[PDB]
Amino acid sequence: KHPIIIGITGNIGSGKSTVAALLRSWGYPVLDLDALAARARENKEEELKRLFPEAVVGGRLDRRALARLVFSDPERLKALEAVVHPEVRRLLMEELSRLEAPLVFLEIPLLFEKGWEGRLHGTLLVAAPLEERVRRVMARSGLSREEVLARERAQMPEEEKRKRATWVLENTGSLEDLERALKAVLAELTG
Repeated sequence: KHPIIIGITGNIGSGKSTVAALLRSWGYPVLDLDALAARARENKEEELKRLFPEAVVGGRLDRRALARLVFSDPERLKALEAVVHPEVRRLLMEELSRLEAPLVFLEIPLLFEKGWEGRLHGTLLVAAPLEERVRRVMARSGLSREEVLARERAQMPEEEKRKRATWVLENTGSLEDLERALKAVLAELTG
């Protein structure tokens, strides 16, 4: 039958990574759109190598340049997303094509900001205090914190994501966490 597709999202340092690992550990398919975005980029490389010559160094599309370029003027960013998002979904359905579970999860960072809401059957928002999130990230790149605070402001604020998500998961001790995802997952009878 048709599996209910749920989008899992959260902000910088929310730990949604942990949430998905837990759903995989509990045996649910959890596709990573980030990885697809990548494979897609590699797939439609030629198309991109022509849309952004400035990023092609020695026959190779430099992922660095591409992003410094793409994120320099909106027009371009929008032109790149016009090739990747279609391919991203072509592959997302390929993947779904090999599944038979009645419930699938999708790690879509930038879920709301990039208009995925209307593409899912529901959205699981993983939230946490900003302070705990910032610290949690500083333990990854230890990037000034102040730098982080500026990346955090790069996405749709959490309060806003919170106002429009179907379910919301907080954060403290893995035990409570293990419970909440257990409660949300229950509203969708799947085991």
